[PDB]
Parts: sequence; C-alpha cells; structure tokens
Amino acid sequence: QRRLYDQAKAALAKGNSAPYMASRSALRDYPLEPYLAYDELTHRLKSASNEEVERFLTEHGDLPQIGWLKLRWLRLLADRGDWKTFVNYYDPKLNFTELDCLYGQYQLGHGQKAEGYATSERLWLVGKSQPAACDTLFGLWQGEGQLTEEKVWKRLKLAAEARNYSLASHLAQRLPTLGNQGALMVSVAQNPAQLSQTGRFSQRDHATADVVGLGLRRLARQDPEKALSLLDYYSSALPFSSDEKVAIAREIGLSLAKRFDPRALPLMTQYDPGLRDNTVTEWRTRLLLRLGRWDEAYALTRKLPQDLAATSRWRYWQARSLQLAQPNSKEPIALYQKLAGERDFYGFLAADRLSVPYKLGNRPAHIDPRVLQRVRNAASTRRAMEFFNRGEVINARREWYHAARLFDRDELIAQARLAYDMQWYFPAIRSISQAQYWDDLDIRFPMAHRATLVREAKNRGLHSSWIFAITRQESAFMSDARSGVGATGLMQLMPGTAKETSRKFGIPLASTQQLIVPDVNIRLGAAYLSQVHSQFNGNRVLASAAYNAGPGRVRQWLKDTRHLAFDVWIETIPFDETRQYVQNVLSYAVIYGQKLNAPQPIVDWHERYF
Ligand SMILES: *C(=O)[C@@H](C)O[C@@H]1[C@@H](NC(C)=O)[C@@H]2OC[C@@H](O2)[C@H]1O[C@@H]1O[C@H](CO)[C@@H](O)[C@H](O)[C@H]1NC(C)=O
Repeated sequence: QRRLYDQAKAALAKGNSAPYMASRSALRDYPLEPYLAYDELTHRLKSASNEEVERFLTEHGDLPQIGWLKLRWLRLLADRGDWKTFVNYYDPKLNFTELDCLYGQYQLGHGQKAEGYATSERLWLVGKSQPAACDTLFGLWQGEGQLTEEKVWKRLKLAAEARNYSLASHLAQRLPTLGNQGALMVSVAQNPAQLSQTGRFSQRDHATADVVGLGLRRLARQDPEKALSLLDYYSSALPFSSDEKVAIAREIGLSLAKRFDPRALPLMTQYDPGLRDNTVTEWRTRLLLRLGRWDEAYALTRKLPQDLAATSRWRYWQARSLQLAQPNSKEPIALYQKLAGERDFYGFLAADRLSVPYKLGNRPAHIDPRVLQRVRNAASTRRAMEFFNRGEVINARREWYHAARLFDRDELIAQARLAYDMQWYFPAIRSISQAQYWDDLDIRFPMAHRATLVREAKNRGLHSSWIFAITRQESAFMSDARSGVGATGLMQLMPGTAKETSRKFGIPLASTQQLIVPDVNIRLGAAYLSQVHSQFNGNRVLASAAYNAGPGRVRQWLKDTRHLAFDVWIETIPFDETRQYVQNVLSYAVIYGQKLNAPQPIVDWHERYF
C-alpha cells in the first residue's frame, strides 16, 4: 500500500521504538524496513545479546552502514573481554585501524606472538598518530623487547616525511642513543635549507646520512638545483646506502625534469638505468621530448617495460619521436595505423597524424534480460529505488555504490543501464567505468541539459562540444556536485570565481549555492570559460589547463616556448592531474562533437603551435 514508514523513523531517530514494533509485523515486504531495524538495535546495542547481534549481521549484512555496526560491536566485545566472539567477526578489510589494533592485542594474548609482533610493527611504521587501542598494543609490543631503536628511528623518518612534527618530536625524545640526530631530522624536515651549512652535517654515520637524505628529498620540490649541489657535496662525505641515493636522485631528477633542466638526464640515467621506476622513465622521455632530442626519445621508447610500452601514450610517442627524428621514414605510418582506430586521446592524435577520421565505435553492451533481472531484483537495488522515489538521494546513492562493491562485470553493466534510464548519469558512468565497458558511449557521454549548454555555448562564441567536455570532466553531470575544496555544480565554479564573472558579464549574482541550478551554473561557467578562452588567444588546450590549474600556473609552463608543438606541451605538463584533465577534455570534446553533429578535431589548426 502507501507505507508511512516515516512515523517509525520520526519516533526512533530521535526517541523511541513503539510505532516501529507495532508496524514491524506490517512492513514485512517494504524494502527500507531494515533501516528501522538497524536503528532499533543500534540505540540498544550495548545490552543486546551476541545471538541477536549475530542474527542481524547474518540476515542484513548487505546494508551500507553494516560496517559502523561491526565497529561499534567489536569494540564492546573486546572492551568486555569477549575475545572469542571478537575474533569470529574481526574483518581486516573494514580498514578500521582501531579494530586492527585490538586484533593485535588478541594475537599477543592467545599465543600468536610472531603474528602479533608483525601486526604491531605494521601499525607502528606509519607517520601519523594511531588510535588509543594502538597505545596498548605498542605497550605490549615494547614490553616484550620488540620496540628497538631502529624501529623508533624508522617511524621518526615516516612522521617527519608526513609533516607530523609533534609526533616526530616525541619519537626523537624516545631514542636512547640517536636523540641528537633525531632532533636534527625534525629540524631539517621543517627547513631542509639548513643543509647548506655543510659543516653541521659532517658526522660520518648512517643516522646523519639519513637526516641529510630526507632533507635533500624535501628540498628537491622547492629548489632542485640547490638539492643537486648539496647532493654533489654530501655524496662523497656521508655513508648513504645505495637505496638512499636512488631515492634522493629520484626526487631531484623528477623535480629538475619537471622544470625542463637537462641536468636531470645524467642523474636519472645513473640511478635508474634499468627503467624500473615508471615515473622516472616517463619523465626522462618527457624531458628529451621537451628539449627536441628525438633520437634519444625514440631509443628510450623502444626499451620501455612491457606495461608502459603497451599504453596508447608510449605507442604514440614512439611513432612521433621517430617521425620527428627521421621525417622521411615510412615506419611511423604503420605504427600510427595500429593506434588510430582506438577511442582515446593518443588514438585520436594518431588518427590526426594520418589525417583519417577518428574511430568512435559506439556499441551498447549485450546484456541478457536474465542478468538484468538479478540486479533489478537485488535487495540493494529495491532499497535504492525506494529511497530515490522519496527524495533520499544520498541514501539511494549510498545503496547503489555499496551494491557495486560485490557485483561482477555483467551485473555492473546492467546496473549502469538501469541507472542511465533514470537520468542518474553520474552513477551510470561510475557503474560502467567500473565494469570497464568503455564502448557504450550513450551512457558514458550523456547529453543532459542540451538546450542550455548549446544556447550558452553560442552566446559566448564557444564550440558547444567544448562546454559539454568541461562539464563531463568536472562533474559527470551530477548537477548538485560539491568538491573536496567547495567548487559547486555542473562546471564546478568556486564562489569567488562565480561572483567575479557575474560582475564582469553583468550576469546576476548567484547565492553561493544557487550554482546548484543547471541553468545558472552553465551561464556563469560558459562565461568564465570564454574569459580564459580569450585570455589564451582562443586556445582550448591552454584554456582547459587554466580552468583546472589557474592562469598563473599555465603561464609558467609556457615560458620560454617557441614554436612548441601542442602534443609535446600537453605531455610535458608538470602535474599529472592537469595533463590528464586536458587530455580528457580534448577527447571528450571530440566525442561530443560527433554527438552534436558539430565535428571537432582533437586540436584545431590554430592550437597546434602556440
Ligand atoms: C573518477 O574517474 C574521478 C577520477 O573523477 C572525478 C569524480 N569524483 C571524485 C571524488 O573522484 C567524479 O567524476 C566526475 C568528476 O566527479 C571527477 O571530479 C572532478 O575532478 C576535477 C579534477 O580532475 C576537479 O576539478 C573537480 O572539481 C572534481 N569534481 C568533483 C565533484 O569531485
């Protein structure tokens, strides 16, 4: 019928369970009933019998919030001494470090000393403060002779690496012999530039060596040139392990290569000649590309490990560095041909270099109504559906995403399809991407808000495919989206950005989250996108980067370029986050170009050189 399950929820949270227990034998086949049962038990969890709690975990263990129940209950079991029941339910894959520490205490008092020592050390060697449960465990562990000075040192190092200096200080204060070097590590980690005083860091011991290494690795981010000099001084003076040298050379090398300093190359080739560190390898090739050394880059692309050599990235650059190295050769044509015909950034680049059409290849998946039944029938789906029908979208979403953690490949797809058909564009993308079914472009590149995005595109003189693409990358059409920093809406405008474009364009001010309304957000984001578009001479490559990383950062990455090819520039963007953002947005815009019947090449003629 029309179940007023809200009475029970209104009574229970917060108050009493009288209407719930009246109704419990009425809402048998209501999908949300177990949320009521969950709260009724949770309010009285501290007096509930093991049996009743175990029964609830057996029969409703698929609920999203079951993890919070298991944590609250396992904590009580341990705090009462009921270790046999604790151990029967302790799951390490809940990733509650509080529980992991209790399990360690279990192990040390039930004859698993080797295992409890291993558990203890695993939780010791982190650079952050652990829960109170772990104090007890570190107590026992220390108590049994295990917390040696090396292990205190190793944790000091992690804590200082993590910038937890209060913890680092307390750990230096617990070193029987190395408290001098320990305070130095905290000092140097706070201000690694003191390493320039080479006479204060002269003592030939592992400890001082380790202090110096941490400092150089830190210094590398801010001032790699300075780090390199001091490395040049200290490498003949202190007894660095070869592991420590390699970790120092890595941070200095990468930080030098990110600012296009060819001093990186020799350093990178000595300390990782086998190409074992993928991040070093990619950045050596990147640097050779930025410096115009095509021969060396081609050579390098031929040695890549099989995981990098197989990416569309290094297949493209092998072909391109070759074509740039030997412009009269016919071998890049056949490498490009293998690669055009894929639907990704580098596939399109390859297509572009052969000047053949991009291959989209839209094929909706092939799911039998058999597999579709399982997922529409699933209790988790039924709950999500009933949650969605009432406005409870956070709950619906929480259901949908928790279901997917166990779903196989075929179901995930069926899941995706179901979400699509409800205008639940973001969940459908999440589902299908998790299935790794990339060829369903109907689902992965939806056309929400089509009339508004195209109107606002044409008023600002922007290609509409570009405004879809920015949108798609920014929020995947989750229209009420809010980021880890406060950017709101479809185009993820910050609140200062929105009021500053409103002013500039005489568009009406938005209440700082009236940005949630599509038609208001798209109007401001389009205007603002046109502002960065015109600020970089209509270049979408540069403007896309600006939108993600700010105009100042992009202007640093453009000096001193002269006649720098767009693909090299994209590839040598220092930040992984924005390299990918740019490649995505460009790629998406191509795809939206075909769906809007407004064809859009991966880059325009005027974008190919800056
Ligand atoms: C999924 O593939 C990831 C990498 O993409 C994110 C994702 N949200 C989170 C929290 O991971 C979701 O998919 C569409 C976007 O929402 C995407 O987030 C956006 O990431 C860019 C940087 O690449 C930020 O400028 C956006 O603010 C961020 N948006 C949100 C709502 O988190």
